[PDB]
Amino acid sequence: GSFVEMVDNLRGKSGQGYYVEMTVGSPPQTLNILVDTGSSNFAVGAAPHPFLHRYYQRQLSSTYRDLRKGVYVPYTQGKWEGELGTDLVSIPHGPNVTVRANIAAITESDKFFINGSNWEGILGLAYAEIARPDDSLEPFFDSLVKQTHVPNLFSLQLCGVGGSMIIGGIDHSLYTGSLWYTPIRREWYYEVIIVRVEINGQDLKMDCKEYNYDKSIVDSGTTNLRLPKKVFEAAVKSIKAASSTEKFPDGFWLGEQLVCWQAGTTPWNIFPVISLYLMGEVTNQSFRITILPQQYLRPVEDVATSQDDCYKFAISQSSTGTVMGAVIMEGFYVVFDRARKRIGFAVSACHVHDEFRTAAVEGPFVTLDMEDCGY
Ligand SMILES: NC1=N[C@](c2ccnc(C(F)(F)F)c2)(c2ccc(F)c(-c3cncnc3)c2)c2cccc(F)c21
Ligand code: NA
Repeated sequence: GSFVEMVDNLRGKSGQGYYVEMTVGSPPQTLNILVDTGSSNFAVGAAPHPFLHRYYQRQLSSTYRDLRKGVYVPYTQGKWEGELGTDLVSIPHGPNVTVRANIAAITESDKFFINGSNWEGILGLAYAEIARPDDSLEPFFDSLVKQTHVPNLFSLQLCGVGGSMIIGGIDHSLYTGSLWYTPIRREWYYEVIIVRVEINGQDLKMDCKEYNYDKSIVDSGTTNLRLPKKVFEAAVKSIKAASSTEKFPDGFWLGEQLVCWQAGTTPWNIFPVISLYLMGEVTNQSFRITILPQQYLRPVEDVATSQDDCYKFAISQSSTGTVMGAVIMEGFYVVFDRARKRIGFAVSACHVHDEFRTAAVEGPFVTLDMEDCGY
């Protein structure tokens, strides 16, 4: 159960998240579970569904304990409902431990499971404040920490699929260069502060609070980089200007349609780099993470369109603040240092580059003219 044995423990389908193998109950029932830093519930399919390969059968587990409490989770894009209980949980390619944890057994859902995603539940890695029904339902990671000697930290290396989730430590073979830390502003979602945004080195010149309206989070459970309306509109204007040698339909910029090029001819050079400057651990100091088009133009695999390489624009508008989703995390080694209330970023071993540009994590940067960038 060493970090080496944890490397390459994630798999996934593009736009459908990354999952880890887990076991639930006694005797153990193997399930694939999506790793979600944007939620705090451990919620698993517990009844048949057209999109489920398998599901949690509580009647077969002697260690199952019913909490006699229902949970109903309607959210913007769908819903899930279930029953709360506790059971024995393990991660075969994770720490060499078995813990007793809360489990929300999903008995009914709407647009939650995805056809052929290969996962049957979600592991919410964020804090109790956002747990459903309320903050009294201890999240999985909290239980893992309380019950074992596992250090209060985990890291994600998402590769654009596969990757690694390292529990209880930092694996140096997963990144190059330096780890730069940004503070966790509040322990609910993994909330952070963006202090500056540049598109091909050009500052968006907005008050930095706009970038964090009403919060900015790091979410492995969201595919896109999602931006507040004002920021999204300025970003699109700037990307369109940089890429103006080619004109795309409005639907492409809305994520409503694909852009396709003859296989291997994607004009990466016409698309700009996006730099997100994150608040440093010291006053008015920041570092930047740079995103290439290979990260924000998400390939859509489809045998029918395979004479071409087709992409969806993976930057979208949000009315609930910035979401640094999978397209941002890909090619960075992201350290969720809960013990030190900070999130670390470093260039990943599976980072993005072509022969002209490389994703980067760079600093420090100084801004003497700064106000508080948070809401
Ligand atoms: N971050 C999130 N996890 C949720 C979510 C919403 C409500 N409850 C949960 C639960 F069950 F984990 F608590 C998760 C989720 C649910 C189902 C999914 F298929 C996916 C997903 C992830 N990656 C790629 N494609 C789809 C995400 C979800 C839905 C909407 C916005 C979000 F930011 C999230
Ligand atoms: Na991708």
